[PDB]
Amino acid sequence: HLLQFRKMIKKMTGKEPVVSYAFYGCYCGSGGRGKPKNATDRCCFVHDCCYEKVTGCDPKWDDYTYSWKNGTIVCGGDDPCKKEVCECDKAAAICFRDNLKTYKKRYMAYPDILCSSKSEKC
Amino acid sequence: HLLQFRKMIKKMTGKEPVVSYAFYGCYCGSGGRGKPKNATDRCCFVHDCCYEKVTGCDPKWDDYTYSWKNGTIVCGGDDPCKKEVCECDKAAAICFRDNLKTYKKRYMAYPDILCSSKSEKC
Ligand SMILES: CCCCCCCCO[C@@H]1O[C@H](CO)[C@@H](O)[C@H](O)[C@H]1O
Repeated sequence: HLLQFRKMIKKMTGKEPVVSYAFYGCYCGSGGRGKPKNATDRCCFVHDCCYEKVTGCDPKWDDYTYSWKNGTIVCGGDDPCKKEVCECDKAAAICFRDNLKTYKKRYMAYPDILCSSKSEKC
Repeated sequence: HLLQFRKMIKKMTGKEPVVSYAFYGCYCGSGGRGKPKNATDRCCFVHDCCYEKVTGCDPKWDDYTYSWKNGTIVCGGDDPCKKEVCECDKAAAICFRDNLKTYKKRYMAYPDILCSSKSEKC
């Protein structure tokens, strides 16, 4: 579920996801279009390519099970599809954390019309 | 250019594009995610797949040359890349016109979070 993804981001990043990430760049949030704006926008590009692989379940609205065991997200459960989407979310939050230093405030709330017409390939 | 696409739509459809089409369904406008909402949302889906083929120029911001010769859009010019994008625009406007009867007002201003997680393939 996206609300779980939201907690993973808030925890690792310290920022309120709905404000700082929901509308960043060209690939964060919605779907995505063009070429990733920056390091953080690429984290979203990948997260998008990830959700594209999940077949058996709904990565957006399906609740998965994970644990913050040891300051790290621990994806669990007996369902591999859900565990799959959980690993997608876990990787993105980590990605956001590692690139926090190159986060530009000018890209949050970024206009899509300004995004490339040639989208990058997963 | 998108401003030319805008005139083609207004003419064929009678509707102000910025209001009735710029935010329709899941694919209309810059972007697109999930599965096309309806017949009109699919016109946008295709228009998007069209712009994906244009390689040598900017379908969004490049001005092309066309003419309303005989109540029909007539794409011209010596540039094939530009003529290509013009044909994309011309096809969509026509598409909007042919499906005007199934246009649902509930889809204009449609929220993206509500769009499918599994995008359709061009
Ligand atoms: C599909 C019909 C598009 C006709 C041209 C409309 C021009 C406005 O374009 C719109 O601008 C918005 C805000 O800048 C963006 O969020 C939309 O994605 C974009 O389509």
